[PDB]
Amino acid sequence: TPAITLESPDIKYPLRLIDREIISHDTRRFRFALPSPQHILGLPVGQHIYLSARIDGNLVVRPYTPISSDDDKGFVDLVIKVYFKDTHPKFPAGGKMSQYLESMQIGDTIEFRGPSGLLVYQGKGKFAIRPDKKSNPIIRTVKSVGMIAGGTGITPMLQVIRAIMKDPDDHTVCHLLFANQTEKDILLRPELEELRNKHSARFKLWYTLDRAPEAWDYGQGFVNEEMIRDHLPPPEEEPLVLMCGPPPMIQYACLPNLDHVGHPTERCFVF
Ligand SMILES: Cc1cc2nc3c(=O)[nH]c(=O)nc-3n(C[C@H](O)[C@H](O)[C@H](O)COP(=O)(O)OP(=O)(O)OC[C@H]3O[C@@H](n4cnc5c(N)ncnc54)[C@H](O)[C@@H]3O)c2cc1C
Repeated sequence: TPAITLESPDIKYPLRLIDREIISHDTRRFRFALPSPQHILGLPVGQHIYLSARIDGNLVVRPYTPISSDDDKGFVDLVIKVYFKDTHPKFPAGGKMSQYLESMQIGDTIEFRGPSGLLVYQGKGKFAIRPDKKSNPIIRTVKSVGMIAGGTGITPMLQVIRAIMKDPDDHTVCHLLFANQTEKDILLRPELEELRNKHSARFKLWYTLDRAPEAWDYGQGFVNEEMIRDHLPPPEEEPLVLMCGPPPMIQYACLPNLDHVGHPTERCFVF
């Protein structure tokens, strides 16, 4: 009988930072305390939360999908990539929210709001997808799910992958195509490969890198038509195709190539 954190979609909940673990040069795991050790977040699979803060005199809000689930009591874990200032020539200021998180000290609060998102996984292949906030969800059961992720776009995918895999009577097959800049930028790799080794019948996994290392058994370059053809389920299976990554990745690498392969837009969803 766990108390729920996100009781109302219109309340901001200030949660305290209680751990900070360095994952890579620019990525971290941040753990926040829920209101009590017995609370759960209350975040339906397929949905995300928003973080909000006053940054440079304006309210800034950004979506994040936790790596924790409603099974976890008393905490929420976020994996965050920091866009550092004075690093990119065309973006000297860096990223607003990610750097706010980066500067947070133990005990500092940040406000959570949700749940949010047009898609909810209802289990055993069933997805409930609203065309917009104001409309009812369309219910469609699928045998397989294609997933294309770039960078932190992995988190909405992992959330769904984990939900499917932990249900032994969920026979949905997930095919993930995961793109990153360099090998060191592949987030949650041990977790993904642990799941693939355990659930290989239901989980297919493929990587591509903008720049690959000398020893590399996967893809290199940008996501393209052949990669989607070979590493996502065929259009005949009528899969749902999920996408999360930088908007230009969706626009140039994903949409046109899904069109080539023959996945119709009505069976595609961008987180
Ligand atoms: C459903 C969903 C789930 C998400 N889950 C996560 C998650 O789990 N973890 C996570 O970290 N993010 C996640 N994101 C992305 C997140 O919402 C933000 O887009 C991200 O944190 C960057 O926001 P920001 O305010 O820090 O940067 P912004 O202020 O929005 O600016 C960052 C943008 O400016 C440019 N830029 C600025 N600085 C740099 C730099 N140093 N190097 C290169 N480019 C730069 C880039 O184009 C970048 O896209 C998710 C997004 C969605 C839609």
